[PDB]
Amino acid sequence: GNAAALDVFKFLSLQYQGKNLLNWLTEDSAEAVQALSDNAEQAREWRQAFIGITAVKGAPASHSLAKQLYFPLPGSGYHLLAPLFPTSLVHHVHALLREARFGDAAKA
RNA sequence: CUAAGAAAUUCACGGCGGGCUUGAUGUCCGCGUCUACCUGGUUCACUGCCGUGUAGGCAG
Repeated sequence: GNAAALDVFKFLSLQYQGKNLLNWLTEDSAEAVQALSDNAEQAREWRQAFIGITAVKGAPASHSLAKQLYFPLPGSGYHLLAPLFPTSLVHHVHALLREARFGDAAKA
């Protein structure tokens, strides 16, 4: 999203910490609204916003700058495959690599 | 029907200042190298003559 949206994403990630409010932003009414200090209708509208932000909310489409390669079928036509950059996977491999390269274990 | 398909890096520049590397030294004892072979495989594509001839042959 936009970087101003990433500010609200950091706020939501900070709200997830400490209590069980990361899974309890949606699944709670009294403990959520009493801490939020809003009306019950406003609390329901706020819970719907977090439920929508957790969901995808994207129409299925690709772009012209993406890859969309052809794979051949066994004795048949072809299929289009649009490969997506795995971001969580490289973040995990990057965490493992920066752990292996530097730590008190690695430096020791 | 290829993580497909596309692309201008680039302009300019002072690295130089100077210097003692020295003294000293035991390489050394000992040793069985042997046995057996066809340089020819056409291996010297030569030398001279008749013929104007490079054309063609001759003689050793």
